Amino acid sequence: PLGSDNVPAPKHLTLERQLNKSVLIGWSPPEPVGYNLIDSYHVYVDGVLKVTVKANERTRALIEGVDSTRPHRISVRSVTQNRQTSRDAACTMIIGRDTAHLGPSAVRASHITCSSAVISWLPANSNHQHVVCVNNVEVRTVKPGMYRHTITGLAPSTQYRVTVRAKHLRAVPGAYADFRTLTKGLPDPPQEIQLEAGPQDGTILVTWQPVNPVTGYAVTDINSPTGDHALIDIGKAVTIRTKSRDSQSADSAPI
Repeated sequence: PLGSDNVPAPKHLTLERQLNKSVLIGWSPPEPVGYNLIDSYHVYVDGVLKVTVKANERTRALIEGVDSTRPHRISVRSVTQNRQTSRDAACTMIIGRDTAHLGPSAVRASHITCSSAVISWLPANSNHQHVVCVNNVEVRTVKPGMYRHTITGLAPSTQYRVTVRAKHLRAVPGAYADFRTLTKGLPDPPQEIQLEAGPQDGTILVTWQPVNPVTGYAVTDINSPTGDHALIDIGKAVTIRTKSRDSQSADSAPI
């Protein structure tokens, strides 16, 4: 879609000159990995494709229509013959204003288990090393071009705040994410609980994200594992519980 982890990505993205409404950039080819070998490059500015450089050209580009007064994110993607690409976060940099001190953004936790999580981010400049911190503990320093890292050593059903920061580049600030680990022996409560008034007066519609040996849910009881809502008539700020084969999860976050 907008990139794949398999495809090796360009390195050493460089702003070589800045003009009033144009910029000249350079980069280096990706390391070969044996598969998904690179066929052409795609240059993006704030997500819009601007120039295509073929494999046997020089790895430089002059990008027109780039205003000097505004900040910008420039990124380069490797394109294979099957048209698979690398992700922007592997070869990206921000220019403009006084952006040299901006750090990573869009820090996200995914593939969460009871003891681990995959941490992703968008660097401000992918030539920098990045440091992953869990609850203010440095757990890993990650090489340039890397925008994902699995953290381990976590305890189940526990809250974690992870931050990512760029260590300064030697010539040749950061965001955070909150998440909770899964529960070891018992089901997990649903997330993304919301509530609103139903169609008719005196009814409310509570919704939640299905868990994805889950039986169903309880708020009055829903006995399908895929159910994502309940509508009750009050006449005839609460939590939901995931029910499973012999037990019910702890309660979710109230709304």
